[PDB]
Amino acid sequence: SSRVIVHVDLDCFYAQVEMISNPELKDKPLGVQQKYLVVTCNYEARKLGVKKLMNVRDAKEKCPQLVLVNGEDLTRYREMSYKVTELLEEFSPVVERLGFDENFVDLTEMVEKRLQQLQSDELSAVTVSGHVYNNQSINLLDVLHIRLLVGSQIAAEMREAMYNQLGLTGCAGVASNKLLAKLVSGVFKPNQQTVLLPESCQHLIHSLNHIKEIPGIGYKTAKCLEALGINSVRDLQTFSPKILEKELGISVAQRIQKLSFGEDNSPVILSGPPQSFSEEDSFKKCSSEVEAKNKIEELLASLLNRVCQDGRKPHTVRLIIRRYSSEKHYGRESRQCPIPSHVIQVMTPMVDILMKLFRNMTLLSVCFCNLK
Amino acid sequence: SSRVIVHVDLDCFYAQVEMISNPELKDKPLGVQQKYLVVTCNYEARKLGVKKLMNVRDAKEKCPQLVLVNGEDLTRYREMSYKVTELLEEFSPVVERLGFDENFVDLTEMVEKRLQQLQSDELSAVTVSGHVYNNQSINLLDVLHIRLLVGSQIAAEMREAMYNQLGLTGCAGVASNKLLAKLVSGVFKPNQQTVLLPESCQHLIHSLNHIKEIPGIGYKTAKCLEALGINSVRDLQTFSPKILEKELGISVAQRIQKLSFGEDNSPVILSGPPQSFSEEDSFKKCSSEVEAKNKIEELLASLLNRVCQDGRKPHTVRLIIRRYSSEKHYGRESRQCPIPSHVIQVMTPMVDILMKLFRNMTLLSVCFCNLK
DNA sequence: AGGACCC
DNA sequence: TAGGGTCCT
DNA sequence: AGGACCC
DNA sequence: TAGGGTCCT
Ligand SMILES: Nc1ccn([C@H]2C[C@H](O)[C@@H](COP(=O)(O)OP(=O)(O)OP(=O)(O)O)O2)c(=O)n1
Ligand SMILES: Nc1ccn([C@H]2C[C@H](O)[C@@H](COP(=O)(O)OP(=O)(O)OP(=O)(O)O)O2)c(=O)n1
Ligand SMILES: [Mg+2]
Ligand SMILES: [Mg+2]
Ligand SMILES: [Mg+2]
Ligand SMILES: [Mg+2]
Repeated sequence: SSRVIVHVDLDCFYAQVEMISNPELKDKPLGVQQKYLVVTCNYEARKLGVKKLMNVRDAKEKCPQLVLVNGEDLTRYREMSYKVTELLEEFSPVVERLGFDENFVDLTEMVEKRLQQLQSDELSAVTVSGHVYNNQSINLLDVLHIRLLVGSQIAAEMREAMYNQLGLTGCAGVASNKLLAKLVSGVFKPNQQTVLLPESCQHLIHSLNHIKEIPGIGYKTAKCLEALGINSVRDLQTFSPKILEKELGISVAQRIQKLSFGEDNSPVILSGPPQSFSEEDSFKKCSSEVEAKNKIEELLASLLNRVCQDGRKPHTVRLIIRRYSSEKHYGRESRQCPIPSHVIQVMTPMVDILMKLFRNMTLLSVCFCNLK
Repeated sequence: SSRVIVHVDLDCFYAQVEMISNPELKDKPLGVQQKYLVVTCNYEARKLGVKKLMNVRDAKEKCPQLVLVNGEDLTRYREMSYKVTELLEEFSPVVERLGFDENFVDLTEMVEKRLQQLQSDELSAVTVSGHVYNNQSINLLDVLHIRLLVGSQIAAEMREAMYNQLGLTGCAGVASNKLLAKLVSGVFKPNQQTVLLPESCQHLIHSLNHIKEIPGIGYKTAKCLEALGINSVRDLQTFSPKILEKELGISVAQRIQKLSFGEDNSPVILSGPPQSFSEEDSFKKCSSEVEAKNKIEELLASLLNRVCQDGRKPHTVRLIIRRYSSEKHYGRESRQCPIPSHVIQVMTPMVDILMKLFRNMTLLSVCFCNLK
């Protein structure tokens, strides 16, 4: 039944990687730019009002002294992101990734094995490592407190190792499920860790200011919950299970309502190798509709290099697009087809499929999937 | 590279099972009825003009002395169909099912292991078991002939065992890929077997009278191939790879054209346990739209009994429908939702999901999928 | 194919 | 206003 | 969700 | 004109 889960969430991930590559960017406010977006910035920059995902413009008139490096090519972020995951897999094999810089790890077996190693005595010497959310008092006779503390120690070891082995700093959150571990990992933001004891669960959940902040409720469900009067986490908690049930479906409803309480049973799943490999190119206005094929070969050349290296081969290929007038707020199109078996065991053939796949049809991408 | 594949295809499967249950139906022309459809009939009935999938009416004015048993409930056909597959898995583990009464088995490893058991002498005594398609002469110095013959013998053993162990008769086809093995299994129809030597491949493929007859080309691609002038297997063979490529997609095109030649690389896949469990009920006009919920509980009661017995549990549930005016030639609708985790470890809850799933929405069905 | 959600 | 990624319907 | 194909 | 089933987009 009761779990100890850690969420590890690195500091300003892309910026960190670029500050390690070029030390002269440390102590300078640094943004990482992709097109006209400053996708992230180091903490010197955020002191100056730069926020995650500003446009460049907004960001250099909040802070004109900002250095920008291009981060369009994710290769090095991707590589560091797998080094991180593989280090954490060493502590416990079941690591779930979320984007390039978050991992969840179910520490439940590891905590219990450390607890049985202690003799009935040093158990009163168990302390916490890091902060305790809401400054809550620990009760060393509460078996759950104890386990969560041991879980804070495992966390501190994982962060130390990330630092010593890969040069990376990060936050960690320790709690009894993934939702709470992830909410509590951000309470002390820069390169620290927090542990949630069960008595403070409602305080954390109610510290949120809109239901969008609950992992699991996105841009669309939020706009829905509103249209009904449901604005705070408490409105969602107290709202009618029925009317909700019959509006968002039985699945989305009964789940998001659980979450509004801090309750989340989802297991930490082994992410292992990726299920897809894609790259992309943005260029607003530039795809005449054929001129831009030389674009399709570029995407291919990288992708083949990557897909290769893994071992596994993809058995499906896909092509994706969008097109331009006023804000069509969601609108990409794709054509999918198997990859013929003779080609699986090079470029030149891969480029055709992708053109014809372009004919059954701002910006362009290729995706390899269905790996084996 | 070169394979020996067998396709096993049982005689009038449902009728066989009902003639074994009630011996008094043997030697009588027997049809198995589902609603107004005689889905299949034993060979005494087909002498009298009864064909597979006639309406009852048509079928009893071609042969008014026809006995009919109801076959709406597939339980016993399903059970016999897994006994068959599991027997064939005993000869070689990789057995692919197709519907309830066809299996493919890749005999390639088994043939080669029997060949290395023979000393360089009794290899000239290898004979065939069953017919040889097109009455083709065997060449005992042709390693491919030899292997195919040994493959005919394995086939005869599998059919004998099916008979001795389960009481069932069937045809088998032996050839170098699945397409050809399946085409050649029907040449000698009632309870016999045929083997295809490579020199006669084109004769078999050209013996077909319309491209619909090629496994792989269905009701829709056929209507397409027509709209273009492609009517015979030879028209498909000689038609332009390009114009085809750019009309049915690169995938459907390059594959169906291979097939038109007798070429088919698809591997025999291990079907193992099912990926879904459903039942259905037809009743044309009867679903007022709620009255008919008592229908939804009936489907559930069986399904739960089955899903159970396997071991594995389903994590998804689905509900399916159609509705009625003139011939909407395809038109079923479904609502899917996860099954909550507390319910996975009974009826009563399963009935609700399925109603609400009915509200987001002739005939009705429930499907359990996503087993684990 | 496309939707919805995440970083 | 990027460039990726996951699983569900 | 629905399409297409198979028995 | 049944009652099932598989995998792809
Ligand atoms: N919409 C998004 C979200 C994030 N990222 C990228 C840039 C980030 O460096 C990285 C990790 O996302 P985080 O929300 O973790 O942001 P940071 O690690 O950069 O900031 P923090 O220190 O607040 O955790 O993924 C992105 O490209 N697009
Ligand atoms: N459209 C279909 C096709 C078949 N079946 C069922 C009834 C059959 O008994 C069984 C196997 O299908 P076959 O084409 O193999 O038909 P038979 O085994 O009945 O006839 P045969 O002796 O020609 O192989 O599946 C069905 O219900 N609906
Ligand atoms: Mg993060
Ligand atoms: Mg981060
Ligand atoms: Mg058959
Ligand atoms: Mg049959």
